[PDB]
Amino acid sequence: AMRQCAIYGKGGIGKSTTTQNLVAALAEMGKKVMIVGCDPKADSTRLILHSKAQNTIMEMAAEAGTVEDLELEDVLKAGYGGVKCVESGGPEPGVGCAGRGVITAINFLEEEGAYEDDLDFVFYDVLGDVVCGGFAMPIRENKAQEIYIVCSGEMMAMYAANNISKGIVKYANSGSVRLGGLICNSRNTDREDELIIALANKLGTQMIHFVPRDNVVQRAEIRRMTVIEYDPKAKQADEYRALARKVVDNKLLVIPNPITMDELEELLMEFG
Amino acid sequence: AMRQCAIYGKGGIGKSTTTQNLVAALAEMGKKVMIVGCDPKADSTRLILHSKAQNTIMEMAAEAGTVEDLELEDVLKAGYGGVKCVESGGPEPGVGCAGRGVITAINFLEEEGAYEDDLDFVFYDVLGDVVCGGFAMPIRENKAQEIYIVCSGEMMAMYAANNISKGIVKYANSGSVRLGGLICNSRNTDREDELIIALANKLGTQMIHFVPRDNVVQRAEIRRMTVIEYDPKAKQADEYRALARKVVDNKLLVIPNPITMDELEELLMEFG
Ligand SMILES: Nc1ncnc2c1ncn2[C@@H]1O[C@H](COP(=O)(O)OP(=O)(O)O)[C@@H](O)[C@H]1O
Ligand SMILES: Nc1ncnc2c1ncn2[C@@H]1O[C@H](COP(=O)(O)OP(=O)(O)O)[C@@H](O)[C@H]1O
Ligand SMILES: [Mg+2]
Ligand SMILES: [Mg+2]
Repeated sequence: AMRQCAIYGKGGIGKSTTTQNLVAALAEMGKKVMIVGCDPKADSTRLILHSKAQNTIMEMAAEAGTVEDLELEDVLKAGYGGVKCVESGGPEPGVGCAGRGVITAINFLEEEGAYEDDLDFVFYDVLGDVVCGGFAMPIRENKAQEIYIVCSGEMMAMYAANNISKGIVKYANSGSVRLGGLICNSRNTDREDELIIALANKLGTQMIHFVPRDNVVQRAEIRRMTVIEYDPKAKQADEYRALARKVVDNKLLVIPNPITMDELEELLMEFG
Repeated sequence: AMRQCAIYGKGGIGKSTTTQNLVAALAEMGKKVMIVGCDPKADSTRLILHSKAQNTIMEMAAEAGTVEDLELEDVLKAGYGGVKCVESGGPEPGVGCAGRGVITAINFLEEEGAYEDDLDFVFYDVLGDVVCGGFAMPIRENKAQEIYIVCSGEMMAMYAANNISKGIVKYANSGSVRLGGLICNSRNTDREDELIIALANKLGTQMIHFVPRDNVVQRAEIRRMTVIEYDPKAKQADEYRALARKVVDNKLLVIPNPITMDELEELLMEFG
């Protein structure tokens, strides 16, 4: 068995930083993990690979002719801790559906046997500002059973969490996609942990971890590394280790209860 | 003649707040303006209408039967300063293309004669995290000749500005869509104005205004108003009046020069 997890959230909220650090901590623990980038920015694996980014399946298929001319060993790359990494890519802005590459990538990985038995986890890093096309496919097509949403006390980030939850509810009659929890990626604001706990309770889930805002993240990323690799003694490294432990141990996977805009505004008013 | 302007940028960056305050200042000046919401959040007109939000063309067409059973007077609503307001709407998350409502709305407004002669400005408030489907239509179909991008020193916000610029370049052979400028919506960080000026110069455009971070915005929005209406003496009100003056006077409309990720990272490193 392997656990298939997807990380969703609004742009810039910390999906790729949180996912790569979480995965590095899992690898440090002895888990075998694959990361599948499903965001057109295509930098979801750079901290594992010590790289600028990673060439995408869409790009490589075009240079090779067809996706069938690609071999899995050409596309998957291993980095820190043996973590395996792949990027979907997507069409250029203004041309075709921004999520089309996700569909091509996941189908390629399935057919080519990337989901081999001794993997323990797969993480999809998915754009969540819209829930449609290839960005909805992990939910619609039952690819990621456990959704974790990165958010913050920012109104827009909480709105995005509610919108992703509505997409999970829409496909609850088929497959087994469920909400696993919220991850608060702090803006360094007072009572922010309590605010995201309250939001999670209203949705029917939990805040799995509160990730502090810490400048060591930027110092690690300037050097193309996770904090786990860059400074294993950092306080922030222990934060990602705690998040990883709680993801491993999590057993609460729910069909969420989306809230109204009045409820969301009341949350923000109350917690000041 | 009327000037057709579209405001793009990443989610949560300040498109709707900046657009509604800019438009209120234009109305205070004596201009006749229409706002067309092109973001599924559908709260792009609430500060003009003193409202929770606005019912969308997609919603109203469904309750009425077809979009042809709607009359323009049923859909357009006037608020502060006589500003006319309409919301496109969009499908629920996980269902169909998130931008589909934009196409329906703009076509409805054109056919029903909303673009009547004594309008001076139309502003489209457009989601910019992806540039595809209905969100690309204002560019692809030559609906907004002047694009203004709201951004900040946030890496993701600058990436979004570069991605929108790539979409403008893609359709430069047809129509007349051009980049009009960047609007910096401050995160209260040092040298941020200089950073966005430098980005604008690299793209070939200009920073049209630096909007400060000011808590009066939240106090006005809790009361469902623009700062222009809520406190006409506020320093922030004069900021939006300066932005409005510069938009009116702007004559620089360019085909932008998108930059590479290395250039974008070098900008951030340099300005610290
Ligand atoms: N806990 C944190 N502390 C400090 N900086 C962070 C933290 N999480 C993310 N960042 C920074 O925020 C920016 C955006 O994070 P990223 O993971 O790229 O967002 P997304 O993938 O959701 O667009 C990056 O520059 C990253 O270094
Ligand atoms: N200059 C500013 N100062 C203070 N708060 C702001 C400013 N601009 C925007 N905001 C706040 O930022 C949040 C997001 O702005 P909004 O216009 O809704 O973003 P978008 O439409 O781009 O998603 C809102 O709560 C708004 O009140
Ligand atoms: Mg990312
Ligand atoms: Mg908005």
